[PDB]
Amino acid sequence: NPIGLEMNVTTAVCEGFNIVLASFQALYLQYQKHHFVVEGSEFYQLHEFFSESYDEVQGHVHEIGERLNGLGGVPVKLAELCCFTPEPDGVFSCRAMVEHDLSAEQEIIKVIRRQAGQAESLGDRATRHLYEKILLESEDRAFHLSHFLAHDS
Amino acid sequence: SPIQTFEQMKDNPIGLEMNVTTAVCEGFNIVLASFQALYLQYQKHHFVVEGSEFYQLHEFFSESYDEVQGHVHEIGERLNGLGGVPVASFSKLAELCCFTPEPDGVFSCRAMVEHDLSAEQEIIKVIRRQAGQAESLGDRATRHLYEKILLESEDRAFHLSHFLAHDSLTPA
Amino acid sequence: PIQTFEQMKDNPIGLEMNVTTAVCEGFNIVLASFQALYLQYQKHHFVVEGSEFYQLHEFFSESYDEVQGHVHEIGERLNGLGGVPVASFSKLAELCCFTPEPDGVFSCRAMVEHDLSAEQEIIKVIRRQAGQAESLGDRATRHLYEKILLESEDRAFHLSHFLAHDS
Amino acid sequence: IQTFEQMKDNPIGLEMNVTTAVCEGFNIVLASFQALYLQYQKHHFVVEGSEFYQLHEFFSESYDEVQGHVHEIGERLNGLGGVPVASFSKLAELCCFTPEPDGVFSCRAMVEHDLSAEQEIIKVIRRQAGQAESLGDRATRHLYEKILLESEDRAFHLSHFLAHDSLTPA
Amino acid sequence: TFEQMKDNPIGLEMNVTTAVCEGFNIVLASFQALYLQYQKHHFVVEGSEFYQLHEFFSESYDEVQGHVHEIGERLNGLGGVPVASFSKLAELCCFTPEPDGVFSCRAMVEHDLSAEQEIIKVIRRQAGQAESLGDRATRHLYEKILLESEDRAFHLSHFLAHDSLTPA
Amino acid sequence: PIQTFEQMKDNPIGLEMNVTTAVCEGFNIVLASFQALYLQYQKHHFVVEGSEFYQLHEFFSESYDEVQGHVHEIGERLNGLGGVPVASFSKLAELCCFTPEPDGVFSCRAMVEHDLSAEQEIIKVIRRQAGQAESLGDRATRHLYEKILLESEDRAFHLSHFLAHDSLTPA
Amino acid sequence: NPIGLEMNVTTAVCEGFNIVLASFQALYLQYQKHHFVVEGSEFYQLHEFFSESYDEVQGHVHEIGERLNGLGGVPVKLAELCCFTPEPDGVFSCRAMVEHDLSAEQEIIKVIRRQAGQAESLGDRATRHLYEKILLESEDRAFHLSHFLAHDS
Amino acid sequence: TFEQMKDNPIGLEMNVTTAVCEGFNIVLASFQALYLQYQKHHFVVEGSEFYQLHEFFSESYDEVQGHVHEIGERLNGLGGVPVASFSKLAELCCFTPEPDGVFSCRAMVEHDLSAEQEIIKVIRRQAGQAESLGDRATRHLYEKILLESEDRAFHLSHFLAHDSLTPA
Amino acid sequence: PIQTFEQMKDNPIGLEMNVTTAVCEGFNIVLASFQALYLQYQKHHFVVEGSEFYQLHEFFSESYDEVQGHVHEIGERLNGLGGVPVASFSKLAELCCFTPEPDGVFSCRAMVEHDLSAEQEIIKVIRRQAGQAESLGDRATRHLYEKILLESEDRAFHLSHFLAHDSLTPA
Amino acid sequence: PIQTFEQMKDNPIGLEMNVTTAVCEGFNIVLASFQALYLQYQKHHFVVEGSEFYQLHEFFSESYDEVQGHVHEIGERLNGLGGVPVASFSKLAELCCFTPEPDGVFSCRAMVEHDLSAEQEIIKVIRRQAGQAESLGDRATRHLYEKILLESEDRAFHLSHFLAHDS
Amino acid sequence: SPIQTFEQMKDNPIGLEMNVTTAVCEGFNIVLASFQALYLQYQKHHFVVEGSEFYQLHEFFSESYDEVQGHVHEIGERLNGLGGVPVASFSKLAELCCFTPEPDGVFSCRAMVEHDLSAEQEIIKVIRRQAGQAESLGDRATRHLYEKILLESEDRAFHLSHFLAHDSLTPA
Amino acid sequence: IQTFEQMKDNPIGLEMNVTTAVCEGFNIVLASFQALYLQYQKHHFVVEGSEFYQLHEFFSESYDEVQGHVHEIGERLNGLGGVPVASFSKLAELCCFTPEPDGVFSCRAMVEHDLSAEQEIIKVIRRQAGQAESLGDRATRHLYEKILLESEDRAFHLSHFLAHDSLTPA
Ligand SMILES: [Fe+3]
Ligand SMILES: [Fe+3]
Ligand SMILES: [Fe+3]
Ligand SMILES: [Fe+3]
Ligand SMILES: [Fe+3]
Ligand SMILES: [Fe+3]
Ligand SMILES: [Fe+3]
Ligand SMILES: [Fe+3]
Ligand SMILES: [Fe+3]
Ligand SMILES: [Fe+3]
Ligand SMILES: [Fe+3]
Ligand SMILES: [Fe+3]
Ligand SMILES: [Fe+3]
Ligand SMILES: [Fe+3]
Ligand SMILES: [Fe+3]
Ligand SMILES: [Fe+3]
Ligand SMILES: [Fe+3]
Ligand SMILES: [Fe+3]
Ligand SMILES: [Fe+3]
Ligand SMILES: [Fe+3]
Ligand SMILES: [Fe+3]
Ligand SMILES: [Fe+3]
Ligand SMILES: [Fe+3]
Ligand SMILES: [Fe+3]
Ligand SMILES: [Zn+2]
Ligand SMILES: [Zn+2]
Ligand SMILES: [Zn+2]
Ligand SMILES: [Zn+2]
Ligand SMILES: [Zn+2]
Ligand SMILES: [Zn+2]
Ligand SMILES: [Zn+2]
Ligand SMILES: [Zn+2]
Ligand SMILES: [Zn+2]
Ligand SMILES: [Zn+2]
Ligand SMILES: [Zn+2]
Ligand SMILES: [Zn+2]
Ligand SMILES: [Zn+2]
Ligand SMILES: [Zn+2]
Ligand SMILES: [Zn+2]
Ligand SMILES: [Zn+2]
Ligand SMILES: [Zn+2]
Ligand SMILES: [Zn+2]
Ligand SMILES: [Zn+2]
Ligand SMILES: [Zn+2]
Ligand SMILES: [Zn+2]
Ligand SMILES: [Zn+2]
Repeated sequence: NPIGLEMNVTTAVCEGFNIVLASFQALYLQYQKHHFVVEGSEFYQLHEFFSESYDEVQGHVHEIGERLNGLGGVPVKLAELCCFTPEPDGVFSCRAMVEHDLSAEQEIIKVIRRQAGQAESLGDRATRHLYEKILLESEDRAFHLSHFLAHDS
Repeated sequence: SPIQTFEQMKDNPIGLEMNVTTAVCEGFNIVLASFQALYLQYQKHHFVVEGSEFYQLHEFFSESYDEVQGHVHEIGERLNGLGGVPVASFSKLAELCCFTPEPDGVFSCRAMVEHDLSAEQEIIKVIRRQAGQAESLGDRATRHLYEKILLESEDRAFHLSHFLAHDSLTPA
Repeated sequence: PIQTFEQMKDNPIGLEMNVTTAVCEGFNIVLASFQALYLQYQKHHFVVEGSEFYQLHEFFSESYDEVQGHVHEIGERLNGLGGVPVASFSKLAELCCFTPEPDGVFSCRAMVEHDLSAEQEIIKVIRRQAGQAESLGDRATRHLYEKILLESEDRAFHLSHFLAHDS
Repeated sequence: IQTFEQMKDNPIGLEMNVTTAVCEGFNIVLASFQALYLQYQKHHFVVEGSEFYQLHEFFSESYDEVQGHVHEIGERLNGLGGVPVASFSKLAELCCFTPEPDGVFSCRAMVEHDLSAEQEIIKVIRRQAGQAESLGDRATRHLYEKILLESEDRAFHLSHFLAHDSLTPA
Repeated sequence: TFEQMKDNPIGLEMNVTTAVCEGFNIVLASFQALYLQYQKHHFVVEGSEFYQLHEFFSESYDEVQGHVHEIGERLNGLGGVPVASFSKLAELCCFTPEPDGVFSCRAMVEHDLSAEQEIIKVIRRQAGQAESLGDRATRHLYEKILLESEDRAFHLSHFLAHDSLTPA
Repeated sequence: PIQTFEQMKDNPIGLEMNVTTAVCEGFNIVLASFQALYLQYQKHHFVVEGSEFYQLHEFFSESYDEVQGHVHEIGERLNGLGGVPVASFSKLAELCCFTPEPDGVFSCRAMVEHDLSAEQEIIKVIRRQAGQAESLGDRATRHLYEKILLESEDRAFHLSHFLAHDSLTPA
Repeated sequence: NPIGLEMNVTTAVCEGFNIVLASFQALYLQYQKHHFVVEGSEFYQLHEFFSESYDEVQGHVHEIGERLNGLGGVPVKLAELCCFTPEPDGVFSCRAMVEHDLSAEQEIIKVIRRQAGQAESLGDRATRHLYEKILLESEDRAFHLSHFLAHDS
Repeated sequence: TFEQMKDNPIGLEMNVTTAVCEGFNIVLASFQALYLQYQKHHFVVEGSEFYQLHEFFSESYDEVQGHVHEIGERLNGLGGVPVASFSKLAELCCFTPEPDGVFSCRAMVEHDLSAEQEIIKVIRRQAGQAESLGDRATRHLYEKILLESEDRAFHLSHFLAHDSLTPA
Repeated sequence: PIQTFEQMKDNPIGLEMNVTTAVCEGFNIVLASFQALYLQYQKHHFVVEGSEFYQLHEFFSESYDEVQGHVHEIGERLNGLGGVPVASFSKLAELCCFTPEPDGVFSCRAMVEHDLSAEQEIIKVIRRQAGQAESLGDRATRHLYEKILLESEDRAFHLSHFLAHDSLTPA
Repeated sequence: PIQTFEQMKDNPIGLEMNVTTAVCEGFNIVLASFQALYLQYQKHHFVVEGSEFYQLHEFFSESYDEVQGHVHEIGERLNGLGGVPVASFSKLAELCCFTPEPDGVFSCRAMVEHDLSAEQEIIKVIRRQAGQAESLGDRATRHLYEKILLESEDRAFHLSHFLAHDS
Repeated sequence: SPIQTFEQMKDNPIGLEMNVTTAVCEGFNIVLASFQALYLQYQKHHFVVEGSEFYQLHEFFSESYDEVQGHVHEIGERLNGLGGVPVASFSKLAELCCFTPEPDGVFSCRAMVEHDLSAEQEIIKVIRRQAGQAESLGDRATRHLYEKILLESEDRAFHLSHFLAHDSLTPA
Repeated sequence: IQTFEQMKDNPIGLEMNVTTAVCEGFNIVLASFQALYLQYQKHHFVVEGSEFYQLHEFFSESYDEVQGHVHEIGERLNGLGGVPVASFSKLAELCCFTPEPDGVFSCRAMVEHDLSAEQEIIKVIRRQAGQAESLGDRATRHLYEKILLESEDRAFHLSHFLAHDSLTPA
């Protein structure tokens, strides 16, 4: 390790980095599928939102991956280590599309929080910090999805 | 310690006289107050709208509060230029408001579109009367600025009325 | 009147006059169709309203800009080949591929369907004229036709999504 | 729903007494500007000769300017509650000037034709802007004066295109 | 309505969302007052150095509006309601806004500095609260706003320093 | 000279020379005033110094290019309306509405005051010419005149703001 | 189908669209992993190249996907329908990284060519055309990889 | 070396790569000659309409250089060697370049038009060849270059038309 | 006037007033010539018309803003070197190196030729002042003078190119 | 000399003078270190050559620009808190975290290793000063420290890849 | 039909005389020819380089052929301005070339870097002698343009020499 | 490999007779400009007062200008085959002027200090540019004249910053 962190903590943080990376990759490809297949009266809204969300989540991926390899691990079984349940096959309701996306982001929020706690416990600040950086934007995306799901028109 | 208290103006560096800069200045203050209230309302709507069309309303409300903030900015800069004092207190900003601001709380998307629409209309009438005043009194620049603010705020009210039409790709 | 809308003139790229005449009256057919579709999209941008009025406002406007691009392409290529593009209202109306929507405000539903029908009737002539231009050996024209066709098909796709029964 | 004769209410506080007049003036102006847009586009397409590049680019820039004019006037027109003209029947009926017949004409000829169209659209615009002022609608009078400014500029540039001067000696 | 909270899509309990959303509302109200004041100062500033203060006040009220918008979006997302009317924005504002009327540029800079200081205190404390209840993203947003607010205070103090090219 | 100065020719937009003569005379005098104002603002961008040297450096530059943009608008429209714009040194000298600053460097305050006075008398000339153009039915001239008026009134605002007896220093 | 193509050909082209989409997705994620994990003396070169290549290949993906859903199918088993062999786990030689990438792009080139032939046979031009559009750039990427693999310095 | 071919990373046989790479070399040589000529014309053009031809010649030689670079990169990728020296670039060029010296603008436009026409013929034919041997990407690149070359010829012919604002 | 024209003051870069006086005189005359050239190019952007109206429209505009950029460089450097730049109408009139075009619209060819002659005599003045600045050891003045020379020589090239007896028409 | 490099002055944000003094001499330590590292990266950009000389030319240059950003941040924050930043060569040299590379051209290998060692010695002080500033309640300073630290760690990562044994 | 044959000039619209514009013009033609050859060589190198560092050489060669093309452009525009005729034939472009162009074929990366380097050097000496000539004869602008072309081409040769140094992170 | 005394060969065709001299002049100029960059940066950091914003932004823009100067001169210096100065020992030894001592000084004082530094760096630049001309190296003489132009401009602007004039009356 080339930053002075003990092996102890680098393994433990790369562990969670691969969990969140697999989950974020699943989220990215599912948002991509949604961007592809949405139709209906509000489709355009969703058409853009999904495209703005996957372009967002992959960002997460890359820097996790870039810093994951940085700490001495190997970035990602993408099916094994993913924290949430991926979308089944076929095109669903647009409403269930955003419901699935909602819950996926919620569970990745949770594991990101736990990993930030672990990184803080053992004295590696930057990882905790970056987890917080992603956490704010993913919470924001959850806000916007639930706004999509509100019973109003 | 104030050097130019609210209801006390001075001179203007343009060559106008105070038979009409005073009139145009407190005609400006009304529109400034109501436009500030409308900007705050559009910002709250940007914040809290939800539902089927919520993305459309989100972005439209941000666009519109930026437009009205630009109106506020130029009205205030010109008002200070001609010798007036702009309103800033919540007290007077609530007093001089030409329309009734929306009460606090989340409304249905339709309800806030209606509130916004008639707020716009009631500011449009103030603006037209003040443009007529500025024309009668020989102040060209104020009437002309009023007229272009008028044009694009009428455009804003057009788009607002368009969101309220009873039509859609849905069966409703 | 130096040249009129039936006299065909030579081309500076080395094509024979038969393929010139054929490809160019096809050009003018689908250009008149594209201009009619452009103006339909434009006034639809003007008159659309309702719950989803922002989405369609944007979509209509982008569509009439892209069809304007198509029209400039076909017109420049058409004169370059030695023809003369259509511009009169009467001729334009006549050679339009589809029946334009009658003036007056229609429902947003009906407007979307009018646009999608106009685009499919234009896609028909584009496919056909592409087959033609390929048979006559006009490769650059065929290539142009293919581009215009693909993005017209994509517009048909986004119309198809606008009219789906969901939410 | 609404056809090209019946009018809808306006959400701005203007009376249909004024709306009807300003929107029919608007429709005349829109038909005129659409005819000029098509003419300038054809001119960009078919122009050729020694000064071909100048006229190519000038024709294209002015057709996009008049295009902008039609979007502006059309969106305002709909705002008042009227219905804009679109099909070729009523665009030919309601057009201010006589459009150029089909076929590629001389450089001189179609520059002059554009001057003709611009001049008489200017006539309509100015006097119906006076009308708009009389009706108490300031916003459309202002919009009219901006459009009149830009079209008078276009007429100036065409006017200079057809001046009797050149670097080619007399 | 006001004085009410709905649910949450990120998994925080209402014990934490109510408490942090009240502080968002307070900070948003004071930031809106500071935005209006910075705008008034950009309008009415004049004198020897008036262009400096012109540009600084404009920059500052746009930064403050950015803070306001981020806090408002996050506040509604957390299930609260942002304040918008003048009555509660005057009530809940942590500092006393400048009374109406034109003040001299120096007094304007002093008012802005002390307003920034009080809002900094409120921000620090609500950030501490947010940290104790386990809301880390709120905490992070508060700290970003706090850093840039502290720099705004730095620049105001620099404007207030007793030094010049003039022998004053 | 194929078209002599004071010889106005036909316009291609349908105005009559009774209005074009007057509005081109007005255009030429405000053009001369603005061409002198451009050079004075530019001279101030050159020679200004002092404790507030930076602010007025950039203010004078921005004002001189605003004034010279006014110049292009007025000149292009004027020649569009048959007339000929002023370009001769003596001509502008003649037709300057204000007195240009005498030569040499002055105190920055005196320079701001000179610029303000030049602005203000151009204000008066512009308003009188706008009234003229309105009465004679030339709407576009009056409209351009109006936004020239708006931005130059803003410039005069900023100048007098420079002139206020206030500062972070004692005064 | 909303463009006038018979069901006959739409099914047949969506078939190959999912093959090439799964292959391109595997290629994209593998180029991403390479962008993550490359080290050595020339790493920077590869560091950027991989990032410029995956951003490229995903482009392919999206428009395939956007037009796939367009023809009436459902876009993507990503492991099942992929035409080439994905990378095994761990960080390999940088040379074998680009060798694996080389062969992956070669085989997707081949199936793209066959799908273009099929689309041409049955009269749908735009698909054949788009396959050609992607084919040129993927051939170019193969050129650049083999250039990376040349025995010279 | 010249007159040699190596392997291929995209799976075409040398029966097709040799044959299409020879035509790439021919088209690249003629395009380099046309680029040099358009540049010389941009340099030496003068007269009544000289600014039009100035800008057109510059635009045209940059378009032709784009064609040259795309063909060269694809040619090396296919396993061939691009031509670069003056001897073989003068040999393999399909048209006769303009002799040295300044010509009148009209003769320059005529030379450029006929050069574009001959290169169009060569391009069409090598595109047909490429199609028959199953090289589709080469075919597509050739057709793009052909479309924009045909438009260059269109604009040259427009410059050569007998019409003007002058009564000439 | 706190600093009178023809009264040069101390420079903060270490030159002696023997060289600054001469180079500021030269700067002022080339500044006056370029300030007249800017106005003449601008007048040509205004009043030009004909069959080649478009080309010279944009050429005259680009040339006048190039010339006025020369003006800013020269003026800022001049006041940096103690002197004061010319701004008075009569002053520029005096110190114009060429004869400005008489008033009224001329044929476009005559206007191009007037601009070319103005350019050429500014060429001569610039070269003489560059030799002066070099002999007296002022390298930066001479260097700026040299690129002014380069771009104005390019402008003269383009003007004479306009003047060639050649076209797609018969001549 | 109004204020000198030991007199500390009040802060306008409401912090107590103890945390001011502590956080600000930490600021000056790591700012002097950052400036030394910046100049080392700059002359390495100057003097690097070899087979991979383009990669390193670019990397060195981007690194000395990013460290310049760090230095501006720390200096502005440091004066704002009430301290005075270091600028003299003697003081800068003394308070530099690491031993700067001695003048003269070194191998690209050795230069990369010198830079990576300087960055690790600076990361040490950044981590430590972040812990400090957090203990004293200076939250904005701690946040700044965290940003600077993370991207310094990323630079250490790209150095680590430059020195790997591959190809 | 040529109106100004290669070795036949005319007048220059600047006020120079033909004792030195002729000299500077065919001094310009040499550098134009060699710079055109170098641009073609750099383009071929952009095309055909491969190997360990091939990305670096790829982009560097494109950068450098753009730089030398800019040199060619300004030399040619100024040459036509002062009354000369620019070289364009392959015949004369090969004749007047100051250095020997690389023979056709793919070389090792090192070999083409060496060819490029010494081509640059041999053009640098031509450029310096021509700058001295232009200075002696009183043509300032040509010498100054020569000097800035000189500066950035010396920079190009610096970077070239840097690629050739016997150093690297590899054990070689 | 190469230390700060021995010189390497240049690939441009200049002789070490010239290279040694121009590179030691270069190193003097580089040390001077690095000292001025650090000074301008400190000035941007610690400036305050009534005109604080002016000097803030001016100091920062000029420190980036002198920064550009050091990149330019350093890359050319290495090009000749010399070795650039970097550590604080030789930057303090070889610097043209006396750097400002530590601590925040008056506005007047450090504007004047910057004027001092600029003036004497101008001295060095001009006479050693004359030297560069005598040696037959035209490119570095040209580069020197551009840097001299920009630094004389900076000296002008500082000079005007300290003029005895203000809108605050006397
Ligand atoms: Fe690693
Ligand atoms: Fe799992
Ligand atoms: Fe005021
Ligand atoms: Fe009220
Ligand atoms: Fe034709
Ligand atoms: Fe029909
Ligand atoms: Fe309507
Ligand atoms: Fe009619
Ligand atoms: Fe909510
Ligand atoms: Fe309160
Ligand atoms: Fe005229
Ligand atoms: Fe007078
Ligand atoms: Fe579908
Ligand atoms: Fe498989
Ligand atoms: Fe190869
Ligand atoms: Fe041949
Ligand atoms: Fe001075
Ligand atoms: Fe004279
Ligand atoms: Fe301080
Ligand atoms: Fe130390
Ligand atoms: Fe010539
Ligand atoms: Fe030779
Ligand atoms: Fe070296
Ligand atoms: Fe020393
Ligand atoms: Zn990366
Ligand atoms: Zn949002
Ligand atoms: Zn403002
Ligand atoms: Zn709209
Ligand atoms: Zn076109
Ligand atoms: Zn889409
Ligand atoms: Zn064209
Ligand atoms: Zn619109
Ligand atoms: Zn938002
Ligand atoms: Zn103009
Ligand atoms: Zn014009
Ligand atoms: Zn998409
Ligand atoms: Zn490449
Ligand atoms: Zn390339
Ligand atoms: Zn300046
Ligand atoms: Zn300046
Ligand atoms: Zn470099
Ligand atoms: Zn700063
Ligand atoms: Zn990286
Ligand atoms: Zn050129
Ligand atoms: Zn700052
Ligand atoms: Zn560099």
